[PDB]
Amino acid sequence: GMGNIYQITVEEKAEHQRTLSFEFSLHDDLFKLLEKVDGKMDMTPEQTQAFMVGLKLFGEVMMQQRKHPLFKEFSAPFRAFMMNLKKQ
Amino acid sequence: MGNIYQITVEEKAEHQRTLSFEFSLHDDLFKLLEKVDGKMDMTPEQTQAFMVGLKLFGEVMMQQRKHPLFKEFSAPFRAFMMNLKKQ
Repeated sequence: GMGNIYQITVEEKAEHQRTLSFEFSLHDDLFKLLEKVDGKMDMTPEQTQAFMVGLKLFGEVMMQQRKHPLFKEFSAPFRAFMMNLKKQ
Repeated sequence: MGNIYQITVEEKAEHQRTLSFEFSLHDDLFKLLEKVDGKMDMTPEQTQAFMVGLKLFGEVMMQQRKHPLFKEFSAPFRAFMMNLKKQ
């Protein structure tokens, strides 16, 4: 769908307390998707949230880099995985 | 006992909703980003989104290894992880 722009920040809790921050666009409304799958995945809310954030982040990059040989061969099993998740 | 991180996602437009949570990885996420930096044919934002997304998703999969949603995806996902290390 429509591109939605997010800022993603990751900070180390311990040791050096290093941080990274980057802007990223997803073609789904992530917060609406999180409400929708909430309690549908047969996992805890923490797991559901991390899994969905992680999947949309790496899945979007593969959509942008479709022709990359890192991803051409994985596009089939990944799509099958996505289709099974959407049946939930 | 692994590295703890806090991830925040903030909508830039709309109601500017935010979410924040913690996760733990065995590997050093920042050292990992440094290694794959500009050595994937991707932009910096893609590399970061890719590595962060992949490690987050992989962590939940390792916690939920026998889960029906993940069981069949494990062989393909392991081959993918292995092939990434060769890149």
